Amino acid sequence: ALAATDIPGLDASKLVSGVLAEQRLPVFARGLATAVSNSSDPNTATVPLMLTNHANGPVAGRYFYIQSMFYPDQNGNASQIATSYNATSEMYVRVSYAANPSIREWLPWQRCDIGGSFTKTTDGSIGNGVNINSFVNSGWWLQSTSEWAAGGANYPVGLAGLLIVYRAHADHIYQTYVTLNGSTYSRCCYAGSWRPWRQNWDDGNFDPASYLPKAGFTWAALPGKPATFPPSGHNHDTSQITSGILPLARGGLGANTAAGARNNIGAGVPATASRALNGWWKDNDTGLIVQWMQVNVGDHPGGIIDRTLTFPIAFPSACLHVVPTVKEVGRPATSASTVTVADVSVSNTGCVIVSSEYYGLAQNYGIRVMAIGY
Amino acid sequence: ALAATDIPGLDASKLVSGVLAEQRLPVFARGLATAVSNSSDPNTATVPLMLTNHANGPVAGRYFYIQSMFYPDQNGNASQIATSYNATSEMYVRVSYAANPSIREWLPWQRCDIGGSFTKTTDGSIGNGVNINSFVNSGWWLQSTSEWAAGGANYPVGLAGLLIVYRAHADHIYQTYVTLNGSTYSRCCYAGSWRPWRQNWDDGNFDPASYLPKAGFTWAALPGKPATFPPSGHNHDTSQITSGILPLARGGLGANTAAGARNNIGAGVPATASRALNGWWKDNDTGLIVQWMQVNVGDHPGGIIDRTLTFPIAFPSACLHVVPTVKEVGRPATSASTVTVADVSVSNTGCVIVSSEYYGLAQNYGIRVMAIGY
Amino acid sequence: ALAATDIPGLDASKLVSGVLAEQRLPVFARGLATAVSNSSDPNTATVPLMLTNHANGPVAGRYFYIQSMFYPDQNGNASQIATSYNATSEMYVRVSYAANPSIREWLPWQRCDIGGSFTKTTDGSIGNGVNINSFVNSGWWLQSTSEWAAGGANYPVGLAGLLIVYRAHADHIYQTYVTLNGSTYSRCCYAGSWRPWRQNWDDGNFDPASYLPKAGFTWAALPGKPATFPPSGHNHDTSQITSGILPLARGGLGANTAAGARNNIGAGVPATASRALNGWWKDNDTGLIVQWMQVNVGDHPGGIIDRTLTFPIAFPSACLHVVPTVKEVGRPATSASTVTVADVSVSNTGCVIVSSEYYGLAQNYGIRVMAIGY
Ligand SMILES: [Fe+3]
Ligand SMILES: [Mg+2]
Ligand code: NA
Ligand code: NA
Ligand code: NA
Repeated sequence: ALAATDIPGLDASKLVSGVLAEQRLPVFARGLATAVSNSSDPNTATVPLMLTNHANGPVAGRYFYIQSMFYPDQNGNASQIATSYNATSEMYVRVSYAANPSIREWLPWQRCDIGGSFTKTTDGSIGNGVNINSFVNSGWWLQSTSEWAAGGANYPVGLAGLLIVYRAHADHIYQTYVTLNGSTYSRCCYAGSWRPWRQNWDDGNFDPASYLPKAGFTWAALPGKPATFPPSGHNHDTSQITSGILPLARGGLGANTAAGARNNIGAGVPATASRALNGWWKDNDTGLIVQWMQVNVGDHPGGIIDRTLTFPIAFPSACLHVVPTVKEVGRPATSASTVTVADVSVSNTGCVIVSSEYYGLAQNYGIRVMAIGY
Repeated sequence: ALAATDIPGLDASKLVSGVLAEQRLPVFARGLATAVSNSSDPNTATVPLMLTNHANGPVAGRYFYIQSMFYPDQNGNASQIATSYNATSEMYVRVSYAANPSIREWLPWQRCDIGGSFTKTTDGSIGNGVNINSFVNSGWWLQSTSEWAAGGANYPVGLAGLLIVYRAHADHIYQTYVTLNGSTYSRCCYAGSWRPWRQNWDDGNFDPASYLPKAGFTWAALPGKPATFPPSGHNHDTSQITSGILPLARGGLGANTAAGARNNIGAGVPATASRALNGWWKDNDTGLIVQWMQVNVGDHPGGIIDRTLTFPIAFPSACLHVVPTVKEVGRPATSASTVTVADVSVSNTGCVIVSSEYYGLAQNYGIRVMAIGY
Repeated sequence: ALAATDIPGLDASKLVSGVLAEQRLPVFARGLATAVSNSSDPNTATVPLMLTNHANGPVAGRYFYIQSMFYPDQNGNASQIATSYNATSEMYVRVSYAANPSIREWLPWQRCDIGGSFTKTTDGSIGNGVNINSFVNSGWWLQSTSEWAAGGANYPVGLAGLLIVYRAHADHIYQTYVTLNGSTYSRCCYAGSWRPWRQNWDDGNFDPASYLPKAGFTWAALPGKPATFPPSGHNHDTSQITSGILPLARGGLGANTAAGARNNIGAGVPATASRALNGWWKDNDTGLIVQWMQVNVGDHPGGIIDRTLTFPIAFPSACLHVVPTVKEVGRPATSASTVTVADVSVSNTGCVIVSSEYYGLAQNYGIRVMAIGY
């Protein structure tokens, strides 16, 4: 009856068949994270699986399962995958590579689950009465209900929309909001203070067709211009006065005729005359005519003498008066004053003068006559 | 010769050398996902590797390889990594933790491959003839060609650009389009109905410098104004009539001189006169002068008496007529009618009058003379 | 003493206790990536762990640890997880599946680390002096400092902001810049050439209230309109001349009264007259009045006869001259020339004429008188 102590040391090639009970394997080959203490330094890992909250892990204060893959030996270069132990589902990866693989140089852990990314699924649907100032973390959310935007706080407008947040830094937080009608608003939380929502102009809130182009600002295009304009002070030439008759109040004649002009200023026409020895003078205002004339007779023989004298011109209507006097042509014997005259008759053409003497001597007398008529 | 049945049970320490043939290993330590049935529940996993389409996997109806890492034993807390079996290359991670690790509390699967996120590579390049209404899934796509945007359907404009899509919910899908020239449009599919593209105003489609500011709207700034304006009804003062000579047809004199005025209205100048006993009267229209005068002589002694009379003023040209008569200054003895007269000669300065009597008593006569000339 | 060579081939079930020293395990079960050459093709992987830079790995030229999980055997279908060996921390996954699992059909490698995604942490903060043309890779970056944007190159504006980049393709790169005040600019590098930044109009750079609506472009609304306007040429009627007195220089009377007018043109007033046998004539220029009259007497009874004659009108001031002559009414016995006359006295209303005869016969004479005065 052979005992184990009777069996010599064997090479692994002696197991020619069968499958080992998994209890014969080191724990790390069974998926058990129990090979090393649960605070082991993953930087100095030599086992392919551990569970540790060591600070060289990816998240301070948290446990992670850490798988390790090694080359050229378990002290050399390595790749590590860390997966969370509790609280959340997270994965990270890192690597150590060095020319001397034992002098490990670990790169930073890199996140391997989309929990650190902008995801194709939305981060959430926002309810009513929410203050958008609290959305200080990167992501994108839906506001499905305009009333819920209106019922909230710090929405740019009371409309359903899409909120996108970029948290670049605690002091630089950018938010964008796009309404269900396509309008964009943007604001930033700069150094802890939210700046005003900036509103883009779009074809839903501005129409330049309602506003006047500079090219349309012209006199020709101005509507409502009156036909005539109050004139400022200006002068004129008489040639520009084209109708009417200027009255006496304005220094005018009050009429457009010579006779009417004289009548309105009380002026009279000039006189006409023939300045001859047998001449005349006419006042055309009244039509009165005054003529004078003289005739040479000679001696008065005695008794009574009648003579007809013809006026320089005929009186149009009548002779009103005659004034006969005696002229001395010569003084042969006595003066012509010894002859006296008187008018016998008058007509429009002339008169008849009678003469007589009171000395029976010779004379050379003439008859002067002045007449008045119209 | 010994048979295997003669050999007792051996401890693992009996293998002192060599590398086990991998066929001796539990299948999971060889990478074989054959340890359990392919519908096993990963929630109850006790093996480090399985392949299962059980509902508790990450994607309904699909097979996944699921790795499990356990602590403190294979019935306790666990971390799981699921990788796809076919169709796509996907990875998920989850975890179970509990105070009593045997009473597992699984968290939801978290996706690891970037297929679930907005990726730094584009989701694709859009060809010609595509209807953008069909892009209802989150992502971003490239339209490389303006002609293909024009040849498609429901692009905001026929220009190459970038399309970004946010499927926030089946009834809330947001699209943004940025053209190659920087112009942004936005629209939303609300409850399955696409709303109109909203077009932002930018310096590519709007120039405020082309529109008139209110501050530039003034009379002084209005271009195209006329130099003069058609006047409306107004009045004037004579002082504004500054040039020209008003014609008779309008009530004017038709001349700028007093002589020309009289000539144009047919008016004559006024007469002058010296209204004295020995006086004169002149018609300045014709120049005719009439004079009258008297002198006291006294008694007529007899015979023929000559006396010279000097006109008040001298006739400038010639005397045309004289009218002598007799005046009675007094009647000391007899009346002056007994004396008669006649004119002998006449000059420009006066005349000579001859007198005779027919009664021989003492008279006191004078001589009156009236003269006409020019 | 039993020799190992005397021990028969054993089944794995002979190992009833203990844990194998890990040196007994195939290397891949120890986390060692040394089972195959480090250029082995992962498409033909039959071991669960290798390290290779073969072209069929995820990133050309780079080494990756490649884990494999197999079904139904190590030649069949497989899932593979690749993790980086150096330089960066990266993870990838792929799969092979086919109806005949041993004739593999590999799907493309899919990335798992968030390095391939838009992440919820920014890609970096930009310093001063940076040219944004170099940002040709997808991501989002922070410009914290307006001075650093001004001090850089190819920023749209010298303001702090957020830079978002979409590298769709080497020929299609889109950039968006959102300033800390909420203003958005966009540009595109198209086929290797950057195009100008496009500036959106928003309420921070454009206020329509400053610009004039078309509705406000009206004559009534235009400010600064003058009260009066320079008139163009026009004509007038005399009635529009409502004040002033036209002077002689312009063809006017220089006066608004008849008398004044006459004086300014040097004109005289009309004469008046009573054209009767006992009539008168008046020169209203000088006021001189000339009268003529006649009275029939009959016979002269001898002696001295005085007779009063009354002037047709009274001289307003004085009678300056009378001219008496003798008229013949008839010739009964001798002529009226045998009667002579002379004036005795004169008044404003009449005169006294004395008469005598040098015959002693019957006459029928009258007295004519012409008078001058004012
Ligand atoms: Fe005017
Ligand atoms: Mg006159
Ligand atoms: Na005689
Ligand atoms: Na005597
Ligand atoms: Na008698």
